[PDB]
This record gives sequence, structure tokens and C-alpha cells, in this order.
Amino acid sequence: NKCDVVVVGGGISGMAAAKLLHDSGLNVVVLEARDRVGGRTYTLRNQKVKYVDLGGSYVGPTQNRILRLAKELGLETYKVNEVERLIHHVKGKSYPFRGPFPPVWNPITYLDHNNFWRTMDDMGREIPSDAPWKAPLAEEWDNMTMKELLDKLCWTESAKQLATLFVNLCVTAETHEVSALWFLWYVKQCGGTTRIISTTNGGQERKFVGGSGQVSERIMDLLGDRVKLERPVIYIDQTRENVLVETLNHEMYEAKYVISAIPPTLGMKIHFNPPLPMMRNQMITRVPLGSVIKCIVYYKEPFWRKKDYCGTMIIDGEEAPVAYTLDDTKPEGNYAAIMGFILAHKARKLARLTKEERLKKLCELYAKVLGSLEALEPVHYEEKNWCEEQYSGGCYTTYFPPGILTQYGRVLRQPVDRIYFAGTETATHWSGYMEGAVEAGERAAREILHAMGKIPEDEIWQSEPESVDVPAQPITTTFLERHLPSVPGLLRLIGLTTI
Amino acid sequence: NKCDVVVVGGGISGMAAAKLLHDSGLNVVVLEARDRVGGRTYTLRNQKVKYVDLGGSYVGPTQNRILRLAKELGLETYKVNEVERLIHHVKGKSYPFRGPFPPVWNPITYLDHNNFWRTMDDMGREIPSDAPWKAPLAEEWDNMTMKELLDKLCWTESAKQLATLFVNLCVTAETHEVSALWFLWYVKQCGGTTRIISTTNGGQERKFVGGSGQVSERIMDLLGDRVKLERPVIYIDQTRENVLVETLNHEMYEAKYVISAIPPTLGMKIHFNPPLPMMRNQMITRVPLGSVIKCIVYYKEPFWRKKDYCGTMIIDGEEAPVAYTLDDTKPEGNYAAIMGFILAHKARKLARLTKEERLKKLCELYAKVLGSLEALEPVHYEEKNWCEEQYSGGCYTTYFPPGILTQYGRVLRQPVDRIYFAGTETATHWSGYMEGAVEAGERAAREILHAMGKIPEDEIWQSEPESVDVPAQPITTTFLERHLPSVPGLLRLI
Ligand SMILES: *Cc1cc2c(cc1C)nc1c(=O)[nH]c(=O)nc-1n2C[C@H](O)[C@H](O)[C@H](O)COP(=O)(O)OP(=O)(O)OC[C@H]1O[C@@H](n2cnc3c(N)ncnc32)[C@H](O)[C@@H]1O
Ligand SMILES: *Cc1cc2c(cc1C)nc1c(=O)[nH]c(=O)nc-1n2C[C@H](O)[C@H](O)[C@H](O)COP(=O)(O)OP(=O)(O)OC[C@H]1O[C@@H](n2cnc3c(N)ncnc32)[C@H](O)[C@@H]1O
Ligand SMILES: CNCc1cc(=O)oc2cc(OCc3cccc(Cl)c3)ccc12
Ligand SMILES: CNCc1cc(=O)oc2cc(OCc3cccc(Cl)c3)ccc12
Repeated sequence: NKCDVVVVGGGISGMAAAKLLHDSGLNVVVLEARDRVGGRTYTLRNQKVKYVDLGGSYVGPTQNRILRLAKELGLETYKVNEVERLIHHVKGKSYPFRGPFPPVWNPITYLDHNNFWRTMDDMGREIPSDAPWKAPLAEEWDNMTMKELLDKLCWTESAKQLATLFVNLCVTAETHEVSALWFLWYVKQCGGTTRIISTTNGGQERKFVGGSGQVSERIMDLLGDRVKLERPVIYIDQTRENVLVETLNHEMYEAKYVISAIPPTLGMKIHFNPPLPMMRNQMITRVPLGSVIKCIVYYKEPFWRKKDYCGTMIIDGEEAPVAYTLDDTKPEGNYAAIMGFILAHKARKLARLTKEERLKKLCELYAKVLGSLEALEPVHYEEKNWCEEQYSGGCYTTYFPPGILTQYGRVLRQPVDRIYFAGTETATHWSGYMEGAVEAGERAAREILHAMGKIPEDEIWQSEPESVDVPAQPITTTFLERHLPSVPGLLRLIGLTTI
Repeated sequence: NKCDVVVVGGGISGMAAAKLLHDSGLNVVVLEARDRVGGRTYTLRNQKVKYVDLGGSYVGPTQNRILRLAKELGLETYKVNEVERLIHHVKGKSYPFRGPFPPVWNPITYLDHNNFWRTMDDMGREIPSDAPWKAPLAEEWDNMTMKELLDKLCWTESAKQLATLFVNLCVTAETHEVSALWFLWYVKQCGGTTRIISTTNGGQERKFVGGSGQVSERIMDLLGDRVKLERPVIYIDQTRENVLVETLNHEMYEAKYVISAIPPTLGMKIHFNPPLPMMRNQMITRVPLGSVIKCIVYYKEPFWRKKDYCGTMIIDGEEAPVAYTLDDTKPEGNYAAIMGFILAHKARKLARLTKEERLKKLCELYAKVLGSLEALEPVHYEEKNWCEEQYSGGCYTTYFPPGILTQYGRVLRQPVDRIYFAGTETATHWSGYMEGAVEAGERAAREILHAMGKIPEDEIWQSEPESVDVPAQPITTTFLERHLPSVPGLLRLI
């Protein structure tokens, strides 16, 4: 019943908030809808896999908050396999390569690809991380889909196809579904194109030994009976001196403040008294989550390595159920496995199939991409379609359709009386990720500490020391990358010389 | 506790469903979240206005279901005033006109405007009302916004500005917010551009004497204690023999079937056991409602009529708070008033102001457009910002952003075990309107009657005889309207 702060949601963000408040000496309760903590993270354990992350998994350089939290909890990381060659599969053929981006040989196509990535980052620099709606051309960019932007920017089909895959993979949505402003913000607030797409030196560099679910689990262990499982929140009443929070299983909690640590749209599952202000009322109906099935195929051995393939495949084309894979083999070299994502419309299309039918399609794809009959011999399979989750709404995160971020973005983390907002969606650095979950949960917690007069205003937002274990190499460009013309830039140059 | 069918929501759709089931001899309960019925319809009564519709108000020819239901309940209509001239206000000047479309005099602009409207209806002819995702170009059109389509189609700024207003007014959303496929479906399923934009012979022809709220109120009267007010549904459990429906005020209802008669996205406010199927689970997060403030300014007399203006104003441009008005004067000629809509982003922008600040802005606009100082002397004001409503989500209706209708549209009215789906959003003719509310409520009710083996499958969807009181006249076009080239067509000829 009675406490200082009720945290709604026991994912990483809610757990990080609750831990900070608990450590500060406050009495906290975490009300979690599911029979488990972790939310969009979920580590399955069984004899066949030992452990496997079926939700969020990867961490990397510049994600210093999740790294610090995990380290404090006694967790370790290991590096995702990228020793051997990556594969880009396009128009039914595989092209091995090294470095984060597939090589492009055609001079015109090269200019177009180079300009595409450069322009994404150029536009990103115009967008404040903490206020994307303040970008000089916010309205113009928000009123266009990523599809429209790619149609304008990409003078080759090659670049447009790879860019489309980029968007699908980053935000588990179609290019025509999402705002260009929001997408450009999302990439920029992860540190840019190179950082977001990279394994070595990027977001996919590492995983936690034993799974990411341990973050939320170990915090639950620290908090003991303060975490209440199978307590879906249905009602929040702020009309009286103390806030009243009611659960589906009929319990009532009373608190000074509340942290909402759930996906923004999932605030719709709560009836509010008094009603939410107009802007938040409408915002929470305008912010869907993406669509993805995470699929892990197990093999007797990591046989791809013998062919000098690391297990990374970037697979273009409608027929391919999976557009991206990574080696998911244990650091010990056993439980050989390939992780793949079925993205956006394909998650909808292929959800119709049986688990066995999806396994077959994935193996047949991998056999072709890897030129390896061994891919047709899986030993085990695990998968999770996040689209079916009542208490997530999708994965990885919330996307903004055209027009929404400028009109409603400012209220995303604006407090509503004594309700403060956590959740990765409200972060300003790696929003959408476990890192963002920690940033937002701790910031929301500190907003409450400030409201209680326990800390000064300048302590609400806090910098994070760089990890000593996972140092971040800077993102660099070459002179040629900086200065080579775009395709229309080249055509202008040609038209000028021929005059 | 125990009944045959629980209807969630006591708007027109839920009430129409409940009435049909009740009349068929089933025991029905309507669970309504608010302390009132009517939902997106709301008639306010006070001495100053007598009555005023602050929500849905207009009905017209081809909307035979709402007309039949209202007539049965003892309601009458009257005609919205369209005797005198309409006004199109463009680049700071008023241009009076007659007929449903504002005239264009420049020959290039004429071809562009003519082509715009014609093309909307041309495209609509390929979109099945009951399955827009089956349009031959469904994916191509769904993956584009209306902004993109208008950018392609409109060779003049004049046409683009008017087309933009058209979209904003029809669906209370920006052109860049909405799917082209969904918008073209929406217009087509109302009978096309002429029918949707017309007062005389169209959707805005009539209002109900005493207000549209009387539809839901009078059905509540018929059902008596079967309607439970202030019972927001929070939980639906279908794991057992009978469906269990729980309300926020702790009550439990048990039924054979449920009708969900709430806006699709408001399904999110209900916790489901077992969880919803994947497609519906995500669908209900992808379907927002539009944004609108409905504003009624009252005057001593309908002074505009003296200048041979009917009170209809179509007002282009960003600066104007209100893009469209109609005369809201009572049939008796008293309670003179102008109804105006503050649409889409302007609803968001102007919500920050006080009621008095909005009144001043509207009066000053109307004085400019009507060319009358009388507009500066209001006697009363009423308004309603539908964006603030927890149990509507907005008004008039649900819009589909790009990519959604093709991917999720088919599950809108697909039953989930023993839950059937009503609500105007699930209609196939005048979806978005009170007419669609009736169609969907009655159809959902009949799905349940069929599930119970009480009627055959071919009786689930039923035709409606034409109203004798509000007969429809045909929509016509001229030879020149049909055959004049577009701007690029004229350029190809050159
Ligand atoms: C699903 C997914 C996510 C993911 C990804 C791959 C998949 C398939 N890959 C990632 C990766 O490699 N690295 C990374 O950093 N992130 C990755 N993501 C995203 C990541 O999982 C999320 O960003 C993060 O886990 C989000 O954390 P957050 O704490 O913000 O949100 P949550 O996990 O969704 O937790 C919300 C909790 O609230 C509970 N809930 C929901 N509604 C209620 C109500 N009404 N009452 C009480 N509790 C509620 C949920 O059950 C959940 O536990
Ligand atoms: C708001 C509006 C609507 C409108 C319009 C102008 C405005 C400002 N102009 C119209 C017009 O001139 N002519 C016309 O035909 N329609 C016009 N519209 C739209 C019209 O009002 C709607 O199409 C129609 O009213 C919709 O009816 P429907 O029955 O389908 O939906 P509803 O009215 O929203 O009713 C839903 C009810 O459900 C209750 N509710 C919501 N959640 C719950 C839960 N969880 N539990 C129980 N009840 C719930 C709502 O309170 C509501 O009463
Ligand atoms: C930021 N989005 C999350 C994300 C999770 C992931 O597991 O792999 C990615 C791989 C990505 O890029 C791989 C890549 C490499 C080369 C070209 C293209 Cl298009 C994409 C981008 C994002 C991700
Ligand atoms: C479809 N939407 C509902 C609707 C309610 C209404 O009250 O007036 C309208 C007026 C409309 O059109 C008026 C009009 C006339 C001439 C040109 C343009 Cl752009 C619009 C269209 C829809 C409506």
C-alpha cells in the first residue's frame, strides 16, 4: 500500500529508477504486469541453448550507463564474433567483405552511397538530441516519410535498397511508415550512421555473459519484495494528497510520486483521474512500436567460420525472410547459432507460418547466402515474435509517423502533476536501447529527488564516465568521404564544364 | 452480472446494437465509461442556446440508417441554411458563389481544380468500400501520404491549398499525416467528392431538431436500467464458458458475447485475457483520431443573410483559425449562430488560448470574411475541444497513417472469439459519421444473432430503404468536367 514512489513497469528503465530511489533511502514499489521482470529484454534458459536473449541483447562503446549498471551488478560482457568476413547478399548473390559498410565498386554508385550516409549524418547534426522539434527544418523534415527522403536522396537503386534495409533494421518499420525527422533524430542520438550499424566499435559489439535479463533480475534481487509481479496497473488517481495507483488484481498503492516506465502508447492501458492533458491524451494514440521476430537457429558447429565468414549477413530482397544476422555462438565456442531478424512487414507476413515453417525458410536462406548445405542441418531453434506482446506492443521501440514528433514530441517526458516519465523512448542518448532505458529511469528518479528538494536542479541530468572496459574509438571520415560530390553534385559539375 | 450480450460503449453505434438485440428479445447491458451517453455526439442545453450540438450534428441524403433510426425515436430534421450565397475567402478577399464548389476563373487554375476533384473520384472507383486493401494499387497508394499525392496532382498553388483544406475538413488531420489509400477510400465510401462536401444534396444538408444527442438518449430511455453509466471497461476475459467483463468501479458482467463499440484505439484501455491476436494487438496502437475544436458563436440576428450570404465560409490559409463555417441558426430563425471548426494542427496550436481569446479571434475573422462589424458583437459562445477526451481520443474519427490500412485494415471488424466489433470506424458506407455508427452497430448485432443461429448468414448485412423525408438526388457532371484535360494533359497536347 504506502510508499514514497510507485514505479510502473519492471523493465530496465523502471528497475534502474527503482534502484536509484532505493539507494537514495526512499521507499519504492515496482508494479510489473508480467510474471517476470525485464520487459523487452528476456533471457530464455534451457538445456539446449543454456541461455539466449530473445529480446534486447547487444551493448557497445558509448553506452556507458548500461555498462556501468551491469558491471555494478556483477555482470560481464563478451565480444560478438566479427573475426571473419561479413556478407552482403544482393540480387541473389553473396559478396564477402570487411569493415562496417559493404564495398561499392561502380564509381557513380559509390558517390551515391557515400553521399547517402554522409547526408544522414549531415542532417542529423541539425537536430538537437533533447529537442528534435527545434531543428531549423523540423516541420519540413517531419512532414516527409523516410521513403520520400530516400526517393529524393538516392540516385541509384543500389543505394536506395541498402538505405531501405538500414531503416527497416534500425527501427523495425517500413520507410513509408516513419517520419524523416524522427528517423534522422534516432540515428543521430545513437552517435550517427557508423556507430549504429557497427559491430566492432558500434552498438552490436558485445553481449552480456548469461544474458541481458540478469540486469533486471539482479535489481529485483536487491529490492526483494518491493517488486510486485503480475500487477498490471489500470488506474492512477491524482485528485488527492497522495497519488493512488490501482492494479488489475485489485490492489491499491499509495505514493508521493509515480514513475511511468512503460512504452508511451501503453499508457493507454491506464485510466487517469483527472484525465490527461490534451496533448499527452492524443500523443499516446500516435506512437506505435515496430514489428520484429527475433530468430535463433542452432547448429552442431559454427561452420561458417571455416569458410571465413563471421556469421554476419546483410540480405537484401523481398524473398528473404531475414534481412540481417549475427553469429550468436557462446564465447566458449559452443551452442553454435545464427541470430536473425524478420523485420517490419515480413514479421506480419510470416507470423502466419508455424515455427517449423519459419525454421525451414531461414535454413534455406542461410544455406544459399553462406553457400553451405550444413545450414540445412539445424539442431535446435528458438524465436520470439514481439508483435504479440500485450505489455510491450512491439520491438525494439516506438516510432513516430509523419507529423507527430513536431506536434506532440515536447510532451513525451513532460511530467503530469506527480507522474514522471521514464522508459527508453524518453532518453536523449541511445533512446530505443537498454542504454536509453537506464538514462531515462535514472533521470526520472532524479526529477523526483529534485521535487522532494533532495538534490539541486543541475543534478537531474548527469553525465556518465566512459567505461574502462569498453573504450569508444572515435568516428572518423576520410578527405574523400567528406568532399566527393553527390550524383546531382557531379551532374552540376558536368553541366558547368560543358557550358 | 449475467446477460446475453455486453455492449461496451453507449455512443450511437453501441446504442443501435443494443436496441437491435433488445428488440430481438435478448438481454443486453450497455457499459458506458462516461456519466452520459452519446460519445462523439453531445447536445448541450441551456437558456442562451436552447440546444447546441458540440459533437456530431449533420445528416443528409443517402444516410438512410441514421435517418430511419432517428425517425423511429420520434426525431425530425431541418435544413441547414443554404438559401443565400456561400463565400470563398482567398488571399484576404471574399468571393461569393453558388453551387457546392467555389468557382475558378483563371483557365490553367480551372483545369487544375477540375482535374483534382475528378481524379479523387476516378481513384475511388477502384477502391472497394468493404475492402480498400483490395484496390489494384492498394500498396502504392497506401505507402504515400495525401501530401505526396497532392504534390503530384496539383500544378497550381490554388488547387493545392483548396485540396489541403478539403483533407483537413474531411478528416481533421494534415495531408502529411494520412495515407492516400485510406483518404481516397474515406471519400469514396461517403459517395464521392460532391456528396461529402455538399450541404444541399450532401452530408451537411440537415440537423436534428433538438440535437443529435437525442438519438443515444432516447435509446437509453428505451433500455432503462440496462445502460450503466460511469462503468469504464478495464478487463475482458474469454478463457471460460461465459465472457467476463470487468469495469473500473469493480463490477463484473457475464455474457455469451461482447460488442466492442468504442473507437479502435480505445481498445487499448482494456486488458485482455487471453491476449489479443498479434495483428489486433498492434493495430490498436496505429490508428489515432483527428483533432478538432467545434466552436459556435451566437449573435442577435443572422445578419449575414441581409447581405445575401448564407453563413457558409470556406477560408483558405494558415492565419485563419477556422477554415470552414456553416449557419447554425435554429429553424425558427432565432438563436442566430455561426458554427466553425478549428482543424488539425490549429486545434493543437490554439488550445493554449483561453475560451475568450478564441472567441475574439473567431469574431475578428468572421467580421473580415462576412465584411460586417456585426460579427464583432457576439451574444454568447460555446466550444468543445475533442482532443481532450479520454474516452473519444479525438474527432471526428480514426485516420490511418501511411502503410497501416493495407497491413492491418482487414482485422478492424474481424471477431476475436466472442467479441464482435461495431463503431463507425467499421462501417462500409459513411464510416466516420453517425450513419456509419448505425450501420456498424446493427451489423455487429446481427453477427451475434447469426452466431446464435437466430438468422441466416445472408441477413448479417442488410440494405436500407431510402428515406422518404430526405430523398437523394443524383450526383451529376458536365461533358466539359468529364473531358477537359489536366494541366500536364494540356501541356502534352502542346
Ligand atoms: C524486443 C527487442 C528489443 C531490443 C532488441 C531486439 C528485440 C527483439 N535489440 C536490442 C539490443 O540488441 N540492444 C539494446 O540495447 N536494445 C535492444 N532492444 C530494445 C530494448 O530491449 C529496449 O530498449 C529496452 O529493454 C526497453 O526498456 P524499458 O524499461 O524502457 O521498457 P520495457 O522493457 O518495455 O519495460 C516496460 C515494463 O513495463 C511493464 N508494463 C507494461 N504495461 C504495464 C502496466 N500497465 N502495468 C505494469 N507494468 C506494465 C512491461 O511488462 C515491461 O516489463
Ligand atoms: C466529435 C465530432 C464528431 C463528428 C462531427 C464533429 C465533431 C466535433 N461532425 C459530424 C457530423 O456533422 N455528422 C456525423 O454524422 N458525424 C459527425 N462526427 C462524427 C460522429 O460524431 C461519430 O462518427 C459518431 O458519433 C461515432 O459513434 P460511435 O458509437 O461509433 O462512437 P462513439 O460516439 O465514440 O461512442 C463510443 C462510446 O464508448 C465509450 N467508451 C470508450 N471507452 C470505453 C470503455 N473502456 N468502457 C466503456 N465505454 C467506453 C465512450 O465514452 C463513448 O460513449
Ligand atoms: C540501431 N538499430 C538496432 C540494430 C540492432 C542490431 O542487432 O543490428 C543492427 C544493425 C544495423 O546495421 C547493420 C548494417 C550494416 C551495413 C549496412 C546496413 Cl544497411 C546495415 C543497424 C541497427 C541495428
Ligand atoms: C467529410 N467530412 C465531414 C464534414 C463535416 C462538415 O460539417 O462539413 C464538411 C464540409 C466539407 O466540404 C466543404 C467544402 C466545400 C468546397 C470546397 C472544399 Cl474544399 C470544402 C467536407 C466535409 C465536411
